[PDB]
Parts: sequence; structure tokens; C-alpha cells
Amino acid sequence: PQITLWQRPLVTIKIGGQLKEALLDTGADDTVLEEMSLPGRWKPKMIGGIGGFIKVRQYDQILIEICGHKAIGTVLVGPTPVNIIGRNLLTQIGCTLNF
Amino acid sequence: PQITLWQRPLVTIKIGGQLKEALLDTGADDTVLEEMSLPGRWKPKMIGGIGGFIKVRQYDQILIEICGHKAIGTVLVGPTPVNIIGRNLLTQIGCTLNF
Ligand SMILES: COC(O)c1ccc(CN2[C@H](COc3ccccc3)[C@H](O)[C@@H](O)[C@@H](COc3ccccc3)N(Cc3ccc(CO)cc3)S2(=O)=O)cc1
Repeated sequence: PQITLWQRPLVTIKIGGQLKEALLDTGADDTVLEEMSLPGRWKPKMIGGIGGFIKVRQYDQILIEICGHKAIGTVLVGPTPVNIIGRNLLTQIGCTLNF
Repeated sequence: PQITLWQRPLVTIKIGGQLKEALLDTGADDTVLEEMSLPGRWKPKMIGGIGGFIKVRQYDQILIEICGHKAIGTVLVGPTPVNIIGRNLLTQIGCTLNF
């Protein structure tokens, strides 16, 4: 579909059998989700943006469905105020910026 | 044009007669630039990122060229990691997300 930017680009995603609302963020290198439980081992990481840095847990090879499109990639889990779908996953669904 | 997301969506902008690099950010409601001098009076504003909130200076009706497209709108100036072009200006140049 074509998503206009008059409003925040929010979409429904499915991860771990859970449905969540996430923001399609072209400015984000990776994907970051609010605290939740995921299977497998993880590695600590620090990511920063406006306001500073936060500590997150890095999970690799996670399956996520974005608007019906399946994708696989790294997902960071931590105290983020909003669920963010970054470039690592946006490329997998063929998302492009157009003007 | 059509911009893929395998790499950061960095573009050249022109503001105050100078060329700078900026990130097309769909997750950002507003446009935030690194410390610089702009004309007129400014007002205060608090914006939130992944790490918390920061104080920035808000300048209105500022002329800015993005990839050759002329826009006139609100620009925020503060301690941001990189120059960010947000939805307020992406909508002016007719930018959309597609997949
Ligand atoms: C309630 O909460 C919100 O509404 C809420 C909404 C959106 C965000 C996301 N953020 C801004 C939005 O900025 C603005 C601008 C103007 C007005 C309001 C917000 C932006 O969209 C994002 O792309 C980037 C920008 O940061 C960087 C840092 C370094 C390099 C490049 C970009 N984010 C950080 C980030 C870093 C690393 C990873 C993982 O890789 C993922 C994400 S952010 O700063 O956090 C947070 C909270």
C-alpha cells in the first residue's frame, strides 16, 4: 500500500503470537520493541538517539509479520516508549520512500 | 525518486545558503537540526526520543531545500545525533512510504 505521512505511520505486527502496534521508522537502523519475553539467547547492547541511550537485549533471527508480510531479523528489546520497526526489517518487506 | 532502505536515507539539504546532510525520518513528527544560527525569534519545545526528552529551539517559516524540493516550515534546533527531516516537511515534498 501507499502510506501518507499526515499521521504517524503506525501498523499492526505479529511477534511471538502477540499483536502489537508499531511505528515504521526509516530513521532507525534496527528494530526495537517494548519489554517482552522472547526465546533463545541474547546479547546486551546500548542504543542511543534524542534524549540519550538505553540498554536493550539483542535477539537474532526473530520472525515478525508486518501487515501480512513475513520477515526475519534482529529485534532489540528494552524500555523504549514506542515499538519501532527499523530499516533491518523494512527492507525485507520491500518498503521504499517515494517523492 | 524512489529511495531504498538498505542504507540510511541520507539526503542533501540547503538551509541558510549552506549544504548539509540530513536523515529522512518517518518516525519523527518534527524536523530537528544540529546547532546553527537561524533568523527571527524562537519558542521553547520539548521533544522525546528513545532516551528521554530534550529542550530545543523552535523557529517558524524557515526556508529549506530538500533534494532540490523547496519547503517552508517549522525547524527545531538542538542536541540531536544527526540532522533529522520529520513528517512536517516530508508531507510538504509529497513523500510517502510504499510496499
Ligand atoms: C512517546 O514516544 C514517542 O512518541 C517516540 C516517537 C519516536 C521515537 C524515535 N526517535 C526519533 C524521533 O525524533 C523526533 C524528532 C522530532 C519530534 C519528535 C521525535 C527518530 O524517529 C528515530 O529514527 C531515531 C533517531 O535517532 C538516531 C540516532 C543515531 C543515528 C540515526 C538516528 N530514534 C532512535 C533510534 C536509534 C537506534 C535504533 C536502533 O538502531 C532505533 C531508534 S529516536 O531518536 O529515538 C522515540 C519516541
